[PDB]
Amino acid sequence: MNIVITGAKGFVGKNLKADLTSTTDHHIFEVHRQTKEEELESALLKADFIVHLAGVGSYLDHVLDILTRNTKKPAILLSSSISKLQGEQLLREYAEEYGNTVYIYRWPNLFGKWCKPNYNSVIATFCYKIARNEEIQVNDRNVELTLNYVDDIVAEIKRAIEGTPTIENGVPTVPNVFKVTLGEIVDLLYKFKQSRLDRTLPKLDNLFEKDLYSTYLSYLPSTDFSYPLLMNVDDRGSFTEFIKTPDRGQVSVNISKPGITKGNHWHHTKNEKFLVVSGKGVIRFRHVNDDEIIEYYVSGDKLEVVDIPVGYTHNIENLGDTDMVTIMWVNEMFDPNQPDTYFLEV
Amino acid sequence: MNIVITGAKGFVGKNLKADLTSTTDHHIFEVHRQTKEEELESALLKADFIVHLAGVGSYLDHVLDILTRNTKKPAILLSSSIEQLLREYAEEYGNTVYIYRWPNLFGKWCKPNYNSVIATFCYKIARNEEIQVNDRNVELTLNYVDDIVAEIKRAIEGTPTIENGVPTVPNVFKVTLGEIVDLLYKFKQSRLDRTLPKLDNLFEKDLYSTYLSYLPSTDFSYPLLMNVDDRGSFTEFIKTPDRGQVSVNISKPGITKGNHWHHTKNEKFLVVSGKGVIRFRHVNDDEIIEYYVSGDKLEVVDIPVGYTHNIENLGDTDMVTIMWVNEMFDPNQPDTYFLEV
Ligand SMILES: C=C(C)c1ccccc(=O)c1O
Ligand SMILES: C=C(C)c1ccccc(=O)c1O
Ligand SMILES: [Zn+2]
Ligand SMILES: [Zn+2]
Repeated sequence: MNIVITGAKGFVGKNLKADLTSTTDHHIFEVHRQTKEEELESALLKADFIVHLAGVGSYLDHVLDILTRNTKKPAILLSSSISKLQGEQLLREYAEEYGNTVYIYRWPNLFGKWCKPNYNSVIATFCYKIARNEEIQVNDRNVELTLNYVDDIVAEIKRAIEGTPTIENGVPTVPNVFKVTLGEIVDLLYKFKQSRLDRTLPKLDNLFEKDLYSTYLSYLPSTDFSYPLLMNVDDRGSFTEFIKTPDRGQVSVNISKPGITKGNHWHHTKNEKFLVVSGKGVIRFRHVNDDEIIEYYVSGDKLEVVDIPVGYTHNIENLGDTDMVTIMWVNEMFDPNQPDTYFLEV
Repeated sequence: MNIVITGAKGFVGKNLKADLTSTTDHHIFEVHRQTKEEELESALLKADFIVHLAGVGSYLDHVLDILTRNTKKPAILLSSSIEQLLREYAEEYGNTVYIYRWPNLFGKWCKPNYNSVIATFCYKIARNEEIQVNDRNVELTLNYVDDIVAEIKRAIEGTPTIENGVPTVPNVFKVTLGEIVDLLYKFKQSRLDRTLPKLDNLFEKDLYSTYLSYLPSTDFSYPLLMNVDDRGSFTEFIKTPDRGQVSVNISKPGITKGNHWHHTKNEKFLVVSGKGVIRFRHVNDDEIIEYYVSGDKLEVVDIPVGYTHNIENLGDTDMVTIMWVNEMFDPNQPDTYFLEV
């Protein structure tokens, strides 16, 4: 199928173009302000489907006029919004005079990667500014925004292309509409930034937050994709926290130099998992009231997880000639009021 | 203080004993069935606080009778469940008596195939043994041993938890057998699917730690699946529906991996052993951005959407990278496109 995308260099166009050329065999005719009038016409008259992303307005009228001479009666997709609605009745009359299926959508504000900041998306501007430690302006935190993520826009458009749009009360409607306050948005973005300092992760079964997180990351300066962890270092090795959550535990990285033993503690309720990913050694266990010592000989050649059960004192020792690197998951963030850690030599 | 724990070899006793000797300077007098009558009496008459764990009955009456001759009028703590007489004792001899009404209890060090159905389920389930559930809808009322211990320590210091004028251990749980069993089978099945329990659910958190204490000594570890080839390996470690997934990538010397991008999926790389480079290119651009990283200096590299990226080992040894991804792999939305940086 020959698919024309007008406004193809825009936020949505670029997203759609990349997707269609990645996931279909359709011939994409990009139209934009560098297109010559000849190639606009040529493309329109060959078209099977027209995805119109530029405004309603004189440009569209011109595109529509050319399409009256396209003998295949290609379907046309556009959005009438800008919160005002323009041109709708005229476009229904066009569809009915010339036959073309015309899908009029009423897209709300949009967000996602590749949207130009300091232009006409407030979320692009907040992401851009916040990632660059630039001051933002929030007149009122309680303003509600109605939003669609670009992936859903793209997917709804693809569904229309293959003849199965999403209809609601007799109107094409992209799903996964989000209704959120500015204050909730801004708070999430500042949270994403602060997480490089506190190691926390977003809540990724919240669809809006998930979408916004990926969006925010696309605005990072090229020089800013990495960030330092805090390596607590001494002549025994190091210990470095990587990620913390309130509900799925915390992962850290322990490193022990040759000949080094660490640990010799137990808890009542706190528990861990060790996974040795480089080097070799031994994890030892003893029941607080017993003398039986249980040893697990482990190494990065064979990845196995060792649960650290409660009520056992345990230590970990490097038995090789290189650094021994262990990933260490713990069931809960450290709480100064309930450290739940007791020193006892295995 | 001199603190007597009757029934000290029991489930609660052993828990309490280990805690008190770990977090206080108090002199603990364990009494139990190996205590001689002389040592019972001696200990009781010296006592400042009596934590009675053997429950009500002729044994307790005998303990109470001895304590009428303890000049210091020590406080006494017990649980009446399985009363008026004990209120009358307190009022005749002066001693502060805390009557609790503990429901069923669970936690580590409880003897299985005995008096605790949760101990039995943990024990059995960890050993791949058949369990009996007559009715899944039976509701159990429960306290975790840590809360029992803590409430007792609070009473020792003179500040118990009172409700409707009765000592009550908090964090009472009300749960069906079916919910308990389903969580335990889940904990086991997680060794196969890499998932983690929901640890801001207090009961599930407590139960998870409890379950782990029942693992056979030979069963503390479990294999991960190392997808291995001549380039290295890739091994999933942990998966969650809400905080992403962590895996371990290993590349041999000279090896490049990746050269893909996503729309919405994203990752974090953390090189913990060896050294190399993580590369990035915007899908519509030619600018290649490179991050030179190694295990000598732990830094996280976010993998942002809309950039194709690869990772290459530039050293002598295996290059070990921990890789967090924002979502479990979904066959209907793999959201991964091959593109050479
Ligand atoms: C709980 C931590 C941070 C830790 C760290 C290093 C080595 C052995 C341990 O058992 C351990 O618990
Ligand atoms: C998403 C995974 C599993 C992965 C694994 C190895 C190397 C490089 C990658 O970019 C990567 O995405
Ligand atoms: Zn530990
Ligand atoms: Zn990747």
